[PDB]
Amino acid sequence: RPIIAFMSDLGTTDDSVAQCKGLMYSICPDVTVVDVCHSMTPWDVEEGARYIVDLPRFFPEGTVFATTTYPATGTTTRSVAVRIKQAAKGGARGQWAGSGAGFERAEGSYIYIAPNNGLLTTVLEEHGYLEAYEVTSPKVIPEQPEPTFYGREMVAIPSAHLAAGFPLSEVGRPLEDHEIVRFNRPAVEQDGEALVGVVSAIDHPFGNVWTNIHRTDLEKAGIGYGARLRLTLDGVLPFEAPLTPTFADAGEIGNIAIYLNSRGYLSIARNAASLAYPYHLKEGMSARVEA
Amino acid sequence: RPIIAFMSDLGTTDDSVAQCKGLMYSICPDVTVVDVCHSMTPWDVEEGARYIVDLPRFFPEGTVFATTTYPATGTTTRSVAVRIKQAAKGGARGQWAGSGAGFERAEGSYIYIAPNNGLLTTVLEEHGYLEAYEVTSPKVIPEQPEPTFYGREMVAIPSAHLAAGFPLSEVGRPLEDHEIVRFNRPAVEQDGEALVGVVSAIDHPFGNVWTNIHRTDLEKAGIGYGARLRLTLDGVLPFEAPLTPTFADAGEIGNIAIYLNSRGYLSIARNAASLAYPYHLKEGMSARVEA
Amino acid sequence: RPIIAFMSDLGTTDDSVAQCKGLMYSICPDVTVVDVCHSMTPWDVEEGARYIVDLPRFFPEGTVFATTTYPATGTTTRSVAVRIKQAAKGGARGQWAGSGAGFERAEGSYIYIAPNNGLLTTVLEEHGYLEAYEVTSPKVIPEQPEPTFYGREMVAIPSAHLAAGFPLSEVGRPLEDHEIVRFNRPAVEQDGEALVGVVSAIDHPFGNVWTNIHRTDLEKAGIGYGARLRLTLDGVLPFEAPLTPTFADAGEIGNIAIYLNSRGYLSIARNAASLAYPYHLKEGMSARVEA
Amino acid sequence: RPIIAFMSDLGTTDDSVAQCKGLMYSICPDVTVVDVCHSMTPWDVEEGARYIVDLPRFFPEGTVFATTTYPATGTTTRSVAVRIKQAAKGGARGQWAGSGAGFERAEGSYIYIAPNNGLLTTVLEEHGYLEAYEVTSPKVIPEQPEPTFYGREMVAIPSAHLAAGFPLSEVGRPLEDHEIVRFNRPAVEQDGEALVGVVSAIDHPFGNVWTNIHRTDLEKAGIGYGARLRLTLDGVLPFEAPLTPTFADAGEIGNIAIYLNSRGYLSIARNAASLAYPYHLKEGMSARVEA
Amino acid sequence: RPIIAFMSDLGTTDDSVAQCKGLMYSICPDVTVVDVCHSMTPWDVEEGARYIVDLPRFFPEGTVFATTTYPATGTTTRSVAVRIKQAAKGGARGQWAGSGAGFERAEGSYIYIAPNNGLLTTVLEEHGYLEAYEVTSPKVIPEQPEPTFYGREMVAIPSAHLAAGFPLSEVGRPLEDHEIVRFNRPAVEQDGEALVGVVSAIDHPFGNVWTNIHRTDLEKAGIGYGARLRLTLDGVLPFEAPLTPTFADAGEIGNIAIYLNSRGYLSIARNAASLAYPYHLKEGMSARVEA
Amino acid sequence: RPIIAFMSDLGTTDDSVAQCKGLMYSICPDVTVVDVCHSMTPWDVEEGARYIVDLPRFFPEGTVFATTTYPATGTTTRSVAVRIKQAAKGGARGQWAGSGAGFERAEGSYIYIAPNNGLLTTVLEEHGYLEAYEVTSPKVIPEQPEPTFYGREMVAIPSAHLAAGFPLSEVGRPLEDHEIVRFNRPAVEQDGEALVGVVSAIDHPFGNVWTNIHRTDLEKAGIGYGARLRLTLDGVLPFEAPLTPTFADAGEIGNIAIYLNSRGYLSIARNAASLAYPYHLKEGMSARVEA
Ligand SMILES: Nc1ncnc2c1ncn2[C@@H]1O[C@H](CSCC[C@H](N)C(=O)O)[C@@H](O)[C@H]1O
Ligand SMILES: Nc1ncnc2c1ncn2[C@@H]1O[C@H](CSCC[C@H](N)C(=O)O)[C@@H](O)[C@H]1O
Ligand SMILES: Nc1ncnc2c1ncn2[C@@H]1O[C@H](CSCC[C@H](N)C(=O)O)[C@@H](O)[C@H]1O
Ligand SMILES: Nc1ncnc2c1ncn2[C@@H]1O[C@H](CSCC[C@H](N)C(=O)O)[C@@H](O)[C@H]1O
Ligand SMILES: Nc1ncnc2c1ncn2[C@@H]1O[C@H](CSCC[C@H](N)C(=O)O)[C@@H](O)[C@H]1O
Ligand SMILES: Nc1ncnc2c1ncn2[C@@H]1O[C@H](CSCC[C@H](N)C(=O)O)[C@@H](O)[C@H]1O
Ligand SMILES: [Cl-]
Ligand SMILES: [Cl-]
Ligand SMILES: [Cl-]
Ligand SMILES: [Cl-]
Ligand SMILES: [Cl-]
Ligand SMILES: [Cl-]
Repeated sequence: RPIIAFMSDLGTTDDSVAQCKGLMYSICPDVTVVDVCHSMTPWDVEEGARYIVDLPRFFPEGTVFATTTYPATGTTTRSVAVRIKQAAKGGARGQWAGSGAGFERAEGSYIYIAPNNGLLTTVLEEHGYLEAYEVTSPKVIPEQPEPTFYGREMVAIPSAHLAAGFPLSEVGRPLEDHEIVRFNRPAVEQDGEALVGVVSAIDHPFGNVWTNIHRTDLEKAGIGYGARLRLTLDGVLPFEAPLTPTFADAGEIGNIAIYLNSRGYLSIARNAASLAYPYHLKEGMSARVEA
Repeated sequence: RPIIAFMSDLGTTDDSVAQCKGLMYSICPDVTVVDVCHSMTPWDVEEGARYIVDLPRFFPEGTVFATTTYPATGTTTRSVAVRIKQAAKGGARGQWAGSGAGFERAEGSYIYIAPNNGLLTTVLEEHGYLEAYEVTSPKVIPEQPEPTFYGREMVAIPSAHLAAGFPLSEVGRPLEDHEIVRFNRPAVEQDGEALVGVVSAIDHPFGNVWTNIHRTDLEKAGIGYGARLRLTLDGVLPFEAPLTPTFADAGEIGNIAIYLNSRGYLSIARNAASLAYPYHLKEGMSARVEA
Repeated sequence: RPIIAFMSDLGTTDDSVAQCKGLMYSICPDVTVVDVCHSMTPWDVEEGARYIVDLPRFFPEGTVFATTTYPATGTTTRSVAVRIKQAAKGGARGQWAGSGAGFERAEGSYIYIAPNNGLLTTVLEEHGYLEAYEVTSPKVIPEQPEPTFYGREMVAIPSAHLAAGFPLSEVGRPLEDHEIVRFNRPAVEQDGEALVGVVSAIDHPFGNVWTNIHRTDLEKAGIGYGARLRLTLDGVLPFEAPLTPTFADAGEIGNIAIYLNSRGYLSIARNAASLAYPYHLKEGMSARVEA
Repeated sequence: RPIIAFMSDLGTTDDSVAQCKGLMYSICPDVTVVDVCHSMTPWDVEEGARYIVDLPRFFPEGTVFATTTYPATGTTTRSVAVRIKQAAKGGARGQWAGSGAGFERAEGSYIYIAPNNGLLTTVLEEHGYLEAYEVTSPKVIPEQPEPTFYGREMVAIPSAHLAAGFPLSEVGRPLEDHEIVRFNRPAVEQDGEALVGVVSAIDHPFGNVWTNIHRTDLEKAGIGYGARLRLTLDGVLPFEAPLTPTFADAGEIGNIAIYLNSRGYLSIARNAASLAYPYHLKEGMSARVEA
Repeated sequence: RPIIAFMSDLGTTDDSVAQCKGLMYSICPDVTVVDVCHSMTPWDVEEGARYIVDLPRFFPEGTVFATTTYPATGTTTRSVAVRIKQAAKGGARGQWAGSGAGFERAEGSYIYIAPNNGLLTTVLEEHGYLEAYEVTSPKVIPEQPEPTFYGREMVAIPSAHLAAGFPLSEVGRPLEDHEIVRFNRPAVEQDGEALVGVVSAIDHPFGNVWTNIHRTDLEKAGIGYGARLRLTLDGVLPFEAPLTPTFADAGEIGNIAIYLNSRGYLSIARNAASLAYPYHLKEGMSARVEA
Repeated sequence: RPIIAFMSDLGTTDDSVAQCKGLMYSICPDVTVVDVCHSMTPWDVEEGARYIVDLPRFFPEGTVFATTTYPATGTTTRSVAVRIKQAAKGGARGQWAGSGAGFERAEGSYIYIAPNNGLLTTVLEEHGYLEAYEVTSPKVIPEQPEPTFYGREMVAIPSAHLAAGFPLSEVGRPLEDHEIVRFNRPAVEQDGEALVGVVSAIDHPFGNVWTNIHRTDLEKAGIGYGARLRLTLDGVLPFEAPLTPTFADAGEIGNIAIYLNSRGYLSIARNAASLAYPYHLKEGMSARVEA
């Protein structure tokens, strides 16, 4: 019945993740552990945030997201555990996921547990929350935690207790909003009639280029499907294509497609060929779009 | 009880596969999702085929194979769902898998669902099929599918409905045989008394070299275990060894072994050393064998 | 209820692991298969040992560890199956895992099954064993095993029978202690007042450097937290820092931390930066430590 | 007084070039040997052509160009020695080289000696010739030439005899025009109003991109300095800039400059930054230019 | 008789340097052109400066140094031509070069010609100068210079006229000191009793590490040969060795040597092994030394 | 008239070689300095030897070879200066170099000067010598030599004095034969009727493979041009071809050629393609040949 969806910076080249899973099954025998991914750049909370923010609408209600990169491991820091508000629609269009008209998710139906280091910034921003607690109770964490392995001690373990029905409000004291650490998200800037952002990610394993320019930013400027766009990357690359729903709309294999990715963001690719890999395009390069 | 075995080109560097799994558990609460792999070269249907064709005899009857690389995502194309006929023996010798005499599998016991883009070419060729349907019903796919994520929309989602016991014949109309896209498989050619093929794969993580020269191709030349072979790769690097059951039969560590791999194909390796990696041997290089 | 924790050298780039899993579910329908890792350097039994030795205390009692690199596959060799004695405490300090005071594990609670090639060397050394058997019974292995895939035939399959409650003592004859293959572990030497060992692993994905110098080796040399250490790597590159519990104790980002890792061994890192990657530090480099 | 300007595919990692030089000084004691370069891709006659075609106007009259890549070494092939007609103006503008108004060179003032394999194709095309001879006389080549080192035997040695005043007409028989091997040069095509060519070279060590679109091809298309151009590379990567004389005209460091190189061809660069290296741009990529 | 020593950023993979040499021989037939090197990082004036500052004492009086990296090519900028004052002693000890007691060089005996872009900063600092002129006369430069090739037009050509005895004072107007562009050289800082500098260069092809901490800096602190030093690179590498004259003084092959290089600067190496290459040490890393 | 041929481990990435040249022109104004190469692996005397042993027959009588890799720089070691006996024929066939019947060189006509560290081992072995002296006289070396630059101090400088006619016997005391350091050359072994040696070099820039199996080794096995050979590299990659004079005799581009290189040694290549580079073949790999 209960699900823990687990996202960490632990990698998959040793037994580290398996140690966390052993403890999850120990504490909540009937649990199903779903790997989110374990491949994020260590300590890059903005990147980790990207792998967890879009999750809730896909999962059954009552799912617990155990999400961690813990560079402050072994310090007096304690994890935060939050019940989110809106499961939140998503995608290029903003919809429920699933067959038919999709699976509508109730509010207050998902818990995230993470270091209190900004990792949940965009989860809180995009979903809101109903309650948040500091994770301190020796009922849900070790009395003597391993200094270097707080993702296990302070996330995996308590997540399993939560999955098992340990009451959220009993993990430790309520946290005020200002006590929840946030990172600052770079805003999309208007520059004349151009929108100015960045490449937010290279979409592996395809080598598509994702930007932080959202559907809603495009709406502000009236850019809908069909608009001929100039999208300039790294300052010197004035790509030109219409905004289309998908890759194949570019026609011939190799042709430039400018589209909305499954996360709702303006993106650029080649049709059934890699854009980013041959030219070594990178996250953090500038991205400007104009009609 | 139900199992979905999931093979995609999504990778494991973000939450993409986790989103599919979330929907799979949502639709079919009792399901077990088994990762086949998510590492294939995007949009290489021939390679994808290799990862799925050998699967049925290993899995419990009733298993659904959700298999996808979807470069035509967001177009009017629709997936194909097929009930295969013969589970099919396999391996170096052609046998059932498992302990004792192996686990014999009843016919008609497995469903594959895939883009209709040739991905199932070798599944159909080696297993046959009993029935095939176009996947169109809004009961099993989204009414408004995400343009760029058809592996989720048109494979993961309906696969979970099938695992959940949604009648196969209700997914959409029956497809005639000519409506199922196939790729052309390069044939092994006889060239005097040499068999001429190709390196089909580098067997990672070992760096063994796999060819498309099947056991049946060797029997047809009368080549059995013990035959001294000259196996020439890339037209220029030749090798000489007896055909042996396994690596250790080569003797000293590092010695050349020519063998039949666990999928029934002529292969070449060094004994407990890598052959491919030091010499940068690659898929697609010619492979010629002669007694 | 039953759990198989699976560690192999099979990788995750083809369907090899999924084939084993299919058979595991076939044999033991209610089993949960947990991936330990599949990324070990092929045939490196010392490295594989490291990924399995610390597992038992994390898992529910009754867990079966299926652990394999099988370079002698297809030969007359047979696997060994052992019931270990002590679950064994671990970590920087030596404790039970889990919330509160941790979860104590009963003796005799875990089975390992592996090639008899030394892979279990440190498992047996650190946990002891109560019983050990050669795996030969056609009830738990194939009568005609695939020559190249003994990890599946002789580890995965029988592990699933064991998980299903097949009596351990029925897998084949008892093995005497001398019949269980061991590798020799390089000892830490005292050299004057310095301890001399090796880099045992680069801790991915962080680039931390792990040595084979154990807490107890430090204890014997009169070294505890707070001791200023000089640690020399590769007989060239020197570092100096106090022994501290964790990374952040080093102060500024990028500063050297010398610490005890979660496995109980002397290690060195940069605080929230990679030590090993910029300097290309490697497994097998010498490591010398002095107060 | 006498000069040999030496261009080979011999490299500079062994004594090969020094062996040729030793013989040059032996034969013509007062000679000055000038290295052109020795780094060309072996056997690439088109690339070797580029390193020699622009030389004559820079050198004193009477200079001998010894130019060689000799993949047909050790065969019945013999070198060609030609006296060119026009020294030929060059550069972005088409002028004589040197201080003041430049140094005009008399017609018939330079000899090239090379394998008869097409290496001199553009030399003959851009300079014309007055006379051409097969190099066969044992007075200027070895009676027993080294099979693998014809660049030394059939170019370096005879070039030194020529520099020493050995009569050109005495090296062997006159060659007719059809007996002089030519490669085919890919033409620049007009495609609507766009010029379509290729990247002819990456200009090391800067990473500037050179095309085969000549000043005169631009002239015919109505394009002069100041014209805003769109230049597309590899059919994917677009750049836009005015045609300017030099790099600094682009303004800020890193800005795109589109210009005429010192050989007279349309080129593109970043101002005091590398264009080609970060994007891995390559020789042979398509290059399309439009006003 | 006359010598031009030529240092540029032109590389040795095309005919660019040979074009400059052709013109040098054209203008000054009896000249000897000596390659300094052509491998510097383009536009890195600090690096170019390093390859030219130590030259004068090695060369016959009357030598002309033609030294160029010209990113401002094709602009209104003009080269500077300077007669230096002190030829200047050098080396670990500060001496004349040559056999016996060395070759004492007269003052005012060397000319450098370069872009006026800071390239001569350390030449002027270490040698002083007696006169400096802007290079503008059409007698020594082209009336219509190639826009992209000012190293040839504005350095190679005029250098050859100077070698031929064209009067220095006739190249153009005298320049005031403030009109000669300088870069700022990073000072060695005292930090307690440590000297703090940088790695100024990796010494290829050996991989020795050179710092900007000079013999004279070492004298200020009393550090002479025999002093046990701690030299910390990149902030975290506290190397320890005595200051010794040479590599072999470190004893065993591979041992750390801290020494004075042939340019007079504090350096660190391994004895007959590479220090920098295995650990990827780099120019610009911090370098701290203390007794 | 005088020539110095200069082979060092100094590289061409800084002004090091230029400093030596400056001193050479200072000491011997009329000299011509010919670069042999400066690219050898530092401190690899065996490799250095390869670049110098074949030189004499190519150069005018009276030529001085200044040859250095000086890992013992700054120690009490002193260079050796030798007058060699036989200039020595060479090549695939063993002949004089040059046009016509070649240039016969008188005995005693060449001097080498080198560190006394084995660098001249093969020079002495293949040419013999008439006289050898330790280089100690302050007339030909510095009274206070630079500790780290002995190739300049103890080779370049005295070589220029010798070129200038300083009497060889006046450089210091005569050395007895046992005082001249030699390295041990690995012998070609006979192994049944196979000849067993080593890959001595990858022939750059082509990627041909050179062995230490000499023509004389082949004659001793009766192997002449036309013999079908099996040549096995690295113990595992074998090749089959007739021994032919040159590359083109292999026929089609890419075909394997086995030949005698221009230095008289058994070699293997592809015809106008690289053999070594795609397969990463390396110096030091075993090389076995059999008829
Ligand atoms: N160098 C470093 N500096 C700061 N935090 C680090 C670190 N290396 C790892 N961490 C943190 O420590 C945790 C993993 S250490 C635990 C896993 C490890 N493979 C083991 O077996 O012990 C993660 O939360 C990670 O972000
Ligand atoms: N450039 C491209 N051209 C054609 N198909 C592409 C493509 N890039 C991805 N795809 C297809 O689109 C699907 C993945 S898009 C979904 C995964 C992505 N990481 C995300 O989060 O949105 C796969 O079926 C893939 O084969
Ligand atoms: N070159 C080699 N020498 C010795 N053993 C090898 C080997 N390559 C693989 N093996 C062993 O054979 C087993 C894996 S072969 C089975 C997996 C393979 N990808 C397949 O589908 O056939 C492993 O136990 C491995 O260690
Ligand atoms: N693999 C190959 N196929 C065809 N020609 C080749 C070749 N390798 C080298 N050559 C040709 O042979 C000549 C050089 S071989 C002479 C130089 C060599 N380093 C030596 O010392 O022997 C060149 O003209 C080159 O183009
Ligand atoms: N991208 C760039 N931006 C600014 N200056 C550049 C540049 N590329 C080269 N240069 C400058 O231009 C000069 C070389 S261009 C001349 C050589 C070139 N290989 C040719 O044949 O035309 C040098 O002075 C160099 O520093
Ligand atoms: N780490 C090291 N150990 C032993 N010898 C070394 C060495 N590094 C350089 N050498 C030797 O020292 C000489 C070069 S030092 C002189 C060149 C240097 N680029 C400079 O400008 O000072 C060569 O003889 C070389 O072989
Ligand atoms: Cl963690
Ligand atoms: Cl998909
Ligand atoms: Cl296996
Ligand atoms: Cl040649
Ligand atoms: Cl220039
Ligand atoms: Cl030297």
